[PDB]
Amino acid sequence: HMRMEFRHNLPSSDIIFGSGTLEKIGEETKKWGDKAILVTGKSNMKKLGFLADAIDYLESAGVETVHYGEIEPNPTTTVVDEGAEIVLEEGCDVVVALGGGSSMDAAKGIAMVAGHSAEERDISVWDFAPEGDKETKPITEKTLPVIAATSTSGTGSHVTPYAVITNPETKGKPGFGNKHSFPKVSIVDIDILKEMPPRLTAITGYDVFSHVSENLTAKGDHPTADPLAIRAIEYVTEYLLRAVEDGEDIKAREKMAVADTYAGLSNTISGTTLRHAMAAPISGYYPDISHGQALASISVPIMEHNIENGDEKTWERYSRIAVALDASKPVDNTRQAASKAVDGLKNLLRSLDLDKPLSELGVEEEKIPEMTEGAFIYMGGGIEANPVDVSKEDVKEIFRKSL
Amino acid sequence: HMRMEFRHNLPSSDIIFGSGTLEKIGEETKKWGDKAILVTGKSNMKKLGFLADAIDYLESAGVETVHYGEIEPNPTTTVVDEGAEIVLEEGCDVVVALGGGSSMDAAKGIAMVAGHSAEERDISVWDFAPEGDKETKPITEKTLPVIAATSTSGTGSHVTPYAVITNPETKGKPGFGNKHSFPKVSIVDIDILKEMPPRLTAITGYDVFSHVSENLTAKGDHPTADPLAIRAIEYVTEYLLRAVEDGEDIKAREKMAVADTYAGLSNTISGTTLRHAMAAPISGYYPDISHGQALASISVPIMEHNIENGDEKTWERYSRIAVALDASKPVDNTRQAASKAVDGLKNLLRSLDLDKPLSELGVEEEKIPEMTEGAFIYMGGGIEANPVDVSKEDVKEIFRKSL
Ligand SMILES: NC(=O)C1=CN([C@@H]2O[C@H](COP(=O)(O)OP(=O)(O)OC[C@H]3O[C@@H](n4cnc5c(N)ncnc54)[C@H](OP(=O)(O)O)[C@@H]3O)[C@@H](O)[C@H]2O)C=CC1
Ligand SMILES: NC(=O)C1=CN([C@@H]2O[C@H](COP(=O)(O)OP(=O)(O)OC[C@H]3O[C@@H](n4cnc5c(N)ncnc54)[C@H](OP(=O)(O)O)[C@@H]3O)[C@@H](O)[C@H]2O)C=CC1
Ligand SMILES: [Mn+2]
Ligand SMILES: [Mn+2]
Repeated sequence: HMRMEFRHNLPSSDIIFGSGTLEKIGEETKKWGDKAILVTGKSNMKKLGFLADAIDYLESAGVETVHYGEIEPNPTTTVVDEGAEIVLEEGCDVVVALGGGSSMDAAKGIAMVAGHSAEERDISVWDFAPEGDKETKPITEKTLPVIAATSTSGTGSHVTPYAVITNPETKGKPGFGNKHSFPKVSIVDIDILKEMPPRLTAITGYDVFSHVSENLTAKGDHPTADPLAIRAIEYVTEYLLRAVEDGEDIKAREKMAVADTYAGLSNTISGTTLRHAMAAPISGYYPDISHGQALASISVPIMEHNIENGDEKTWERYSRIAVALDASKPVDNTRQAASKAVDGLKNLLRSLDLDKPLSELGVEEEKIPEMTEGAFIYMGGGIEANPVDVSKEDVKEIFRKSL
Repeated sequence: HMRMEFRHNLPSSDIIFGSGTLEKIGEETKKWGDKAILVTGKSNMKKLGFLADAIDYLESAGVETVHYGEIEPNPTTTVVDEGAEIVLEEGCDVVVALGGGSSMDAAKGIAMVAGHSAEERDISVWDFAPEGDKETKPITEKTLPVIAATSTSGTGSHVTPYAVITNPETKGKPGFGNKHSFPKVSIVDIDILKEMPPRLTAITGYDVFSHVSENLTAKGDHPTADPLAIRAIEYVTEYLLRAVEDGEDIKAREKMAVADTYAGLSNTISGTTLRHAMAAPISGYYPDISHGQALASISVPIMEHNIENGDEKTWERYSRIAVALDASKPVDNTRQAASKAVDGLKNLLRSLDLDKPLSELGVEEEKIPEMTEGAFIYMGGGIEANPVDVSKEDVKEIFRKSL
């Protein structure tokens, strides 16, 4: 018998879940600081009224608030570093996020820079970012505390340590974070999430499924993540399409928000693999491409490559995914049982209108070698976590099949 | 549709899992202090050699160590308070546990007292303990850091905040703890656990099942605990009897240790209910009765009372328990589907030789009113968490049926 070995690490988590829990954002933020920077996107929280409510709750709690409404999707180093300058200039002592993964990550990045800085700055978020064997800047308890109110049932970021930040000079899109950038308090408000439009619901929903399916197949044992990851896939298969077709189906929104929370906790304990490592350089080189659409367009080839080069332990993991996708009845540990995960995946992608080759997104074949370099330079951990080896030419070939 | 509302709170967790991970206890403990009190029982870790190894690893890591080998099962206030006096007298700055729930809880209690004390003491662990509406002493970050190496696949205590301490003057056996008494590092060593004898394996195994089955039926929503709790029941039904009948079946030991870890995390997020509230005063008044045997002997009547006074949401939870126990195929939300959990429970208890009326343990009918008082004075939270009301006379009647 093969013995089981692992180390589980999960930072403290405080999750306020329900509809109308945006109410709490002020009382909770005051516990951590008197002056917040409020990090958001440019239009939807404002248009939907939740920006005004957050500001109200924060001020009413006695938290003086500076609004930073500049996060565009796929946040950049420049936008983080400029928001950190504001934190230093205004004296903010806590970073509050109201938005999706792009806002929550930008917020964590701002907390990092501003917390480690001198008076005017002298450090960039990129100093914390992996890049080849570059020795990163340690991320320490100096990181400012982060309060995260998510608006998508998409990234898990309200309960992960990670920020995903793009450098436009290199096109890299790495993740980074640890226990000191995990949000102190996490607010999941169904009244905010249920306003996602159908397309956003489907994209962020697929992100949930992508996290947990990679978390389960990542190399080594990780049994504390696995039941959360499995249940999330069951919730995706049962509720995601319900949420897309009726945004006001509240049960379905609640299950996708629980599923998204599972995914963040599961992705903290375990980690993502090749699909994430390759989707980063796609949105890195093509910033108008949504993260989840990038994941979708390369999923089939990657799952097929991992199954073709796998072993019985990895095949059994893919067979549990197939079962959770309703693509099969019995779990088994063979190449063929595992291959049903590809059928269930295709079904999922079709029901969500996410099955698009990279061509239909605007990716061009000439970019392959650059994007392959991107994947190894900036997502080396995910390549290492993948259950089967890949060479630089494996990844080139995978990109071409996804075109 | 009934909206979903909850707050999830889980302290930081660091779990080192494998066989031979006792190796790590010194390096890990040194991160938190230079001088440990090592809290253990009186004979088995010593006899089995693990006491000598721990001391070796601690000293070899440069952690000067004072051994406190005085924890008897069902630890008392007196034993905690005397161990705290040693911590103060010797200057210890970190508390290390090597043992079962009794040692781990005693350790947490010692960390509490010694951390909040003046020079010689002036405070008892009982000051932190619930007791009616007595205003407890707040448990704060002054609590000393705790390193927990468990030796039973039984209590979850290596990953809960709680200490369960008996006051022999009152016979109360409450639990108490929060984020500041959650172990900083948790070591699960299969080489230690696989030495549990058959009877201890079965008793502590039933404790795992008791935690997660109450965690799942506790009042309100708690979806982040539920998948861990479910998987634990699946592991109990599939491996516990294997572990009892062959202590050297390592796969089975590993699954019960994962199940026990699930239970601790699940019991931190959610909570136990009436079965635990009533089993406390049994071991409180009869300290030679094992916690898990006490739980076993009152389970059938309690499950029947909760099912008889339940609703469809609680019935559905019991039906999932029945399915996880292999007592039934389809989950359903009726009184009858739920009642199959009682059949699966009876099967479990019989396969483990735990189905004994309280009489066969030495409990006497004359004690009922005292034990009922015990349950409300000292386990009020669990009564409140139970999915159906109970009066003081409900609990008296339940005790009599279990006799
Ligand atoms: N663990 C981590 O740190 C992870 C990070 N990521 C990263 O997360 C980002 C995720 O972005 P994601 O959350 O998917 O979406 P984004 O945060 O990037 O932006 C979402 C878009 O949808 C709009 N929007 C957001 N919420 C709502 C809503 N409730 N109703 C209407 N419109 C809304 C936003 O409006 P506006 O423009 O007004 O904000 C914005 O235009 C990516 O950069 C990805 O790399 C992905 C996975 C995990
Ligand atoms: N979250 C919490 O804080 C919880 C706490 N509890 C409490 O936990 C305690 C649990 O006790 P539990 O862990 O069940 O058992 P105990 O720690 O009470 O003692 C176990 C007995 O078995 C012996 N022993 C322990 N490990 C081994 C081993 N690996 N091989 C051989 N002998 C062994 C001990 O030897 P020795 O005498 O040498 O130590 C002792 O005699 C109870 O007081 C209960 O109330 C219960 C559930 C949850
Ligand atoms: Mn993702
Ligand atoms: Mn118990």
